[PDB]
Amino acid sequence: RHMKAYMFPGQGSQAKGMGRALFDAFPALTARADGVLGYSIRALCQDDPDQRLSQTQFTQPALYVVNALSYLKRREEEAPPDFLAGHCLGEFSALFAAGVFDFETGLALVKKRGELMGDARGGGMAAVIGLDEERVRELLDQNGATAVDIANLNSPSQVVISGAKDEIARLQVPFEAAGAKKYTVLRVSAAFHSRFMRPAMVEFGRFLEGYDFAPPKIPVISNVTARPCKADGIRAALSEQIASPVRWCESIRYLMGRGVEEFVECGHGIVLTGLYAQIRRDAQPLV
Ligand SMILES: *CC(=O)NCCNC(=O)CCNC(=O)[C@H](O)C(C)(C)COP(*)(=O)O
Repeated sequence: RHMKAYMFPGQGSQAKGMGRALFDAFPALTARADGVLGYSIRALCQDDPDQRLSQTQFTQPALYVVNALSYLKRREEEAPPDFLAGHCLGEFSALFAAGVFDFETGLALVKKRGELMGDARGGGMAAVIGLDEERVRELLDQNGATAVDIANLNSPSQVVISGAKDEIARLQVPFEAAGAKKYTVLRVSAAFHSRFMRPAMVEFGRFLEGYDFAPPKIPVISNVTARPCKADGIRAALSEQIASPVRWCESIRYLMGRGVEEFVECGHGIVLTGLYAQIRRDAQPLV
């Protein structure tokens, strides 16, 4: 028994085949998911018909389901974590785990979230390796890209930028020329976690008015503030998260400052495990 945090992945971590043993182990919750969604979560995750997993309207419920079942499996065999943190979409899984809403309610929110984000066009995003936050901001401004945002601050050397599709394409060469060790235009049609998501944020906040949320029973480290979610204004903060940078790196350093000894990724893949290792390594001098 150690102080621990669970970390839940978001968009970009999904894969064809995710969740297989989990669906078999949780037939009853799989059925309830299928009832909220109106289609088979298992078929979506295991057969990826029409590569729907890459389409945000479907990606989001897919991640929610596999994350939530990964959580409940884990909870069969161990005590609950001391802290919770969800990366991007995964913030919904942390809130579920914290009892802010129940399984199916959260699934309903994510379904709506995915439909709203699915209507966004004209946007793009790129992952950049090798440049810190400050250097990224200065290169954006120096290239005239004032309407491009830093969407994810993932680790000391990994950020994700987010803005108009043509602008993200055209920034590649200049970032490469200025030292970006890698620059990859992502297969998204929206500028997620940028100010351009304001329309989605406002509509989402309106949609959330019809829901009631409980204060978290276990602290959830917000993507927006890098600090525990407050016991209220949770609806406001979840809507804001859509259009705000994801302060992941700082969230993780916070949890380490708070005494966390063990960091466990719940959900498909090793995206957050790898980021955690980068963050921890950067704080630890080599021998
Ligand atoms: C969290 C968020 O805003 N999600 C939607 C945007 N992100 C993606 O679509 C995934 C972009 N890819 C990455 O940031 C990196 O490739 C990973 C997944 C962090 C893995 O590291 P790598 O390939 O070095």
